[PDB]
Amino acid sequence: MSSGPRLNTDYTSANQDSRVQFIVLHYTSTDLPHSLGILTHGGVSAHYLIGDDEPATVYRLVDENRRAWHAGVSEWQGRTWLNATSIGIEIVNQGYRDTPQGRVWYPFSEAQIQALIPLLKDIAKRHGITPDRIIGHSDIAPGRKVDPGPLFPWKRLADAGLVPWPKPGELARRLAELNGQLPDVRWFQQQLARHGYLVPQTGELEKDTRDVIGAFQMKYRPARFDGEPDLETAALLLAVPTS
Amino acid sequence: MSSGPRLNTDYTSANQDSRVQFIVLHYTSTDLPHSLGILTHGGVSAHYLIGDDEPATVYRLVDENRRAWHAGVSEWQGRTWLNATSIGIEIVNQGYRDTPQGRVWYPFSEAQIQALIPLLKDIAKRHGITPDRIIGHSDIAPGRKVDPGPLFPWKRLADAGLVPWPKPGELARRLAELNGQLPDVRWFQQQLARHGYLVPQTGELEKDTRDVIGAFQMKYRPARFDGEPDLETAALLLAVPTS
Ligand SMILES: C[C@@H](N)C(=O)N[C@H](CCC(=O)N[C@@H](CCC[C@@H](N)C(=O)O)C(=O)N[C@H](C)C(=O)O)C(=O)O
Ligand SMILES: C[C@@H](N)C(=O)N[C@H](CCC(=O)N[C@@H](CCC[C@@H](N)C(=O)O)C(=O)N[C@H](C)C(=O)O)C(=O)O
Ligand SMILES: [Zn+2]
Ligand SMILES: [Zn+2]
Repeated sequence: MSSGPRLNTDYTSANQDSRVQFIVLHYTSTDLPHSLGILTHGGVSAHYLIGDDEPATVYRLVDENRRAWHAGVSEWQGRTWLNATSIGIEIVNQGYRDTPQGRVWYPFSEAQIQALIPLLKDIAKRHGITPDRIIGHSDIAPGRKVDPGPLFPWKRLADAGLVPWPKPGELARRLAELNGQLPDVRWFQQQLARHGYLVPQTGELEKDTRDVIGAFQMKYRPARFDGEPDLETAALLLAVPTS
Repeated sequence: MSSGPRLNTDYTSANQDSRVQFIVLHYTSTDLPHSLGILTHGGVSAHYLIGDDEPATVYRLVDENRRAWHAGVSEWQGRTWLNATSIGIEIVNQGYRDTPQGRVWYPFSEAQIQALIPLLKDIAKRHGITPDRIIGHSDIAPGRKVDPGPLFPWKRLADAGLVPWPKPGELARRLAELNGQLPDVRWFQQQLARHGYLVPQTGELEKDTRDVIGAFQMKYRPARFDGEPDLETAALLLAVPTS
């Protein structure tokens, strides 16, 4: 009658979707109570935490409509600073330990994977998230972050239709395509960018490129992820789908 | 026997904020009825539309928790693809017309600005949006987009505390520092990046850099926005505060 702003809400647009475009997977590197302490009072956070109990409890720590602080400096498919456009999922797991013999990793329990798969399907359906956008911290921050690490069972997620994975026989077919001929470093950089990685395009194999090759290997060829180009890695860069 | 994944909600994180980090201003380039139409079923959308009536009606077309399709290819402060992390506000305004004497824009009405300022204060308070992140389409897509254009009254927003603006006397302080010496093009590029613009760092004044210099000029020095470096523009790059 009439002061205040008083919006007109009679019209709504058909052309809109979710602010959440990506799901990022992490491990905690620590025990469950400590993990909860860090994720609730320690300047980082995530939307979901998956415990190490059986069945594996799923804790909601941040509402999906809020920005949790899990991705940091990050890029996927040209999208930077992913916190604002992602859901973060943390899994209780020791990560790695450095030993005088070398760096060791700790496996994930079957109960955690059985909690994770239905959680991911639910999130992906509600937000329209495609398999190529369900990724690891290591994919979005190569070299800087190595979670969820070489023991994370990506193939179990792929079996459930949640992440890309070579179809049966494809790795062999692409290896046959290359026919012993290792592509140059620029080609590897081009392929990695196509899959979504931030990578240099200098044609030179420096640490910043090695780290990205290594992140891709840690996910798809975890037997060796030193970032050295080889035929098997080239073949995977061709065989791994982008959908 | 389940209605979805079971969640434990016993705990909540102190480390979270809004997914909305930016507000982007546009004009429609068309009249009220077609603005409403296009922004509700024409393949694009925005959260708010400000009409050209008196007083000006504000329409909410997309809920703030949803992604509207207004920014397109975009970058601010290193954040790309800004739709997911922005609120878009469109203002009914014809934009510009081309004439042999040059491009001519249409002014905004008093009623529109009087509606816009309290809307911006409300959104900024609720989402914690800082003044440096209330920007124009031209800022995030320099060259490609020129809205809200040279007639948009930025200083009025600045007087309301919504956008950065030089303190009185600071432009004069900076003009004096420069002492009649025009910094080189690379210096212009470095300053523009600091302000948040996507800009080359080549030291060369080619179209891509000129378009960015011009976007900055269009906002702070709209008398001339041809993208040519000059002492006034240098002084503004120093005098306009970060944040
Ligand atoms: C979740 C946990 N395993 C983890 O520690 N992740 C961190 C996340 C850190 C993060 O996202 N931290 C937030 C707040 C940073 C606060 C302050 N240190 C700052 O730089 O402003 C952030 O990076 N937010 C930025 C600003 C953003 O998303 O835009 C990492 O990748 O490094
Ligand atoms: C709102 C209006 N002023 C406008 O025309 N803006 C457009 C951008 C529209 C926009 O953001 N458009 C979306 C894609 C919409 C998809 C639609 N074309 C369809 O599939 O039917 C986009 O760029 N989204 C990108 C991908 C993103 O934000 O990630 C511009 O800057 O050029
Ligand atoms: Zn992580
Ligand atoms: Zn626009």
